[PDB]
Amino acid sequence: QDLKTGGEQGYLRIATEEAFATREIIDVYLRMIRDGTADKGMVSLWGFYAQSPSERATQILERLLDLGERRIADMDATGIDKAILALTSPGVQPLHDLDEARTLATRANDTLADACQKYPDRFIGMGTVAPQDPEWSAREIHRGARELGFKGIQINSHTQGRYLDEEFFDPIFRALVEVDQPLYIHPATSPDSMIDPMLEAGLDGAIFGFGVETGMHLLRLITIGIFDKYPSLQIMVGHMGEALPYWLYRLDYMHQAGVRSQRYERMKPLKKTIEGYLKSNVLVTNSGVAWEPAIKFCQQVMGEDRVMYAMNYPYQYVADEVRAMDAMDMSAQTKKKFFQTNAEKWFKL
Amino acid sequence: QDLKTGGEQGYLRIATEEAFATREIIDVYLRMIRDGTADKGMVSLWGFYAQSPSERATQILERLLDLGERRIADMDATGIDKAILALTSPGVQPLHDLDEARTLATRANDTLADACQKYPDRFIGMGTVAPQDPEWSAREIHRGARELGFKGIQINSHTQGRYLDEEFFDPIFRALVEVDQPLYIHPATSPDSMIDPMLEAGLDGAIFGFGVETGMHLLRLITIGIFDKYPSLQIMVGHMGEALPYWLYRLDYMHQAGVRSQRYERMKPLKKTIEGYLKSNVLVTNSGVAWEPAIKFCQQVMGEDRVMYAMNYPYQYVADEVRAMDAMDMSAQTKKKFFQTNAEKWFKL
Ligand SMILES: COc1cc(C(=O)O)cc([N+](=O)[O-])c1O
Ligand SMILES: COc1cc(C(=O)O)cc([N+](=O)[O-])c1O
Ligand SMILES: [Cl-]
Ligand SMILES: [Cl-]
Ligand SMILES: [Mn+2]
Ligand SMILES: [Mn+2]
Repeated sequence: QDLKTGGEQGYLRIATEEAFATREIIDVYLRMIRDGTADKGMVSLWGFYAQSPSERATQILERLLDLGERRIADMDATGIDKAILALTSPGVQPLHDLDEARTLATRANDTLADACQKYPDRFIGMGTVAPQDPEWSAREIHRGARELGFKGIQINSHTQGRYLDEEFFDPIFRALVEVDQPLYIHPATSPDSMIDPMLEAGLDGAIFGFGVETGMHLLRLITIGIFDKYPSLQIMVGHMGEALPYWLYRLDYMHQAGVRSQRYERMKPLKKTIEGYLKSNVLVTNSGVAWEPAIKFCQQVMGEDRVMYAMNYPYQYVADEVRAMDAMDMSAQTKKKFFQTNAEKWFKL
Repeated sequence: QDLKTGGEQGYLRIATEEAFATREIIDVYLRMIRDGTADKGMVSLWGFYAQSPSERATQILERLLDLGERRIADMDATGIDKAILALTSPGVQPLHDLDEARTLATRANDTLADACQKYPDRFIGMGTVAPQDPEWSAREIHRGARELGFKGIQINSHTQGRYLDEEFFDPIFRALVEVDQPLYIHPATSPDSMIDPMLEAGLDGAIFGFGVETGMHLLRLITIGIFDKYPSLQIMVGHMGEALPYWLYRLDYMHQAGVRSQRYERMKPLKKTIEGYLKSNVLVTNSGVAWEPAIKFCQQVMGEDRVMYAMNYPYQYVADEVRAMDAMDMSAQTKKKFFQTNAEKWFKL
């Protein structure tokens, strides 16, 4: 009742990492699980959400699938004015049939664009792609920006164990720069090449493995020099920067030693320090981290203009979290950046 | 201006994560690399330090091997009063011949004890074990405490792809509580089950993979309920807690979710929150992170009684890091805890 839409408290609440699904894609996951082509991450994650009779899981599924009045109602009840929506991890990235991946990504994008068109003041879209086909992905990036009204794309970290620093994926970056839109690297379960010890302990998901997977992915992109190749490119990550801001001193110290060593072909001198890239090319949301000390730490390290509010609905739908964020010991100006104007700037809303 | 031993600035400087090597053990690593029994981590780490003609590597190795005049002079030049010493990672943990591992650990421990006897006001020992044989390792824990004057043990994370949460390793914990000593879990390269994507990018070492490996290891001990079984047990980690203090909100939220969902046999209800265990059973050093923002964050999160200074000599021997730590914006009282009195309490000096 005290969480209201309309911005009377001094800012709109724009939630920047909100998830949806389509039934057909989840049915592909089920099919892959049943036929033994699903990787261990898919079995762990979607084997649970798509099959568990638990209320928590079935409510998550229903909320993911809705792009209408239920979602709006859930937003209204937590004072969320606008939601930036993307197809839930891992999207079509694990699909081995490329016609099927492109087809289902196309349709998910059309489905999302339709919903944003119906609720243009509430729903904002990020496109989904199929990095198995970087050239098609580039066309979908352009199509999203030009025809669909999307504000960027979300990539669900690795694609079948392959990372975006590979030259093979270059067309994707080229297109984002052409349309001048950000890439949100959202987590996925680790590939089978890494997941085993986390899986055994129940640590492969959002508790830990998500952060490992996504942190590595962003770090690999930084150290390969993606922001020297593409100085205008902005990469967004959630979960308070997957710990990279906390690791920053160690990252710069060890990166400098690594470059000087000249051991690694893929670790050569960069034009900025890692800290520099965090301040100029990387952007962070607090998805999953409704925790003031970590938010302030990141605002201090990266700059208050570069840290944004996200709810991570429907996985983490908690009124008391929005309340804790509303009540942060932060100036009105800083708080308005965090909830509203940073997102409006960086996503060009 | 000089860095001086003696504590005239108001505290002694006690460095709590300092490494040494023995020639024979480095020689085993090389034999292992030559004959193809070394895992990819050992090839990456020691294949480099033990063979590279580069300055950083040659000096690291010379410094590791010295337990006398050079080490004392390096300490004196940086105003380090005492160093807590442990055999450098991975110690004898990778060795497949159990006789050889027990022999080399024994000899490493005796060598260390001899050095500590020779410089009793400068060197303090932590014992090395062979978790391949937990029952022997329990005996060696008792021996180090009873005969060698050691203050605890260092384990270099996994032992051949296995983690300490497995029931098999229980005698090690039983022994630590019997002698009432802390376990320092120091990093190692990830096992072959996890290392590939980090290895490709040059991120398997201290820049990132060390943090992934060690953070995962401590997290899996927390979630198996090691501190409910052994509530007196203290585990120390370096590198500002391997990001776990930064991740604390996410860990508690997602841990609660995992427990409630029953998805994981090895994630069952615990008596405290993860925050509770950080405040009562986990201890942190700033090894490799001479960076005031991270240090202060950690002090806030865990309590300033639970955060200690470490240099990580000789891997990170930097006079300006010591000066930066001396100059941090903290009360004199906090700074004395950080540099001296926390270590005195937790290692029982
Ligand atoms: C499948 O997508 C997600 C799943 C979960 C989870 O299972 O806890 C978390 C988030 N998240 O961003 O933390 C996700 O978006
Ligand atoms: C083999 O021992 C270590 C190696 C490195 C390194 O390669 O820089 C760093 C640390 N450390 O704990 O940060 C070590 O102790
Ligand atoms: Cl509307
Ligand atoms: Cl002495
Ligand atoms: Mn999410
Ligand atoms: Mn170390």
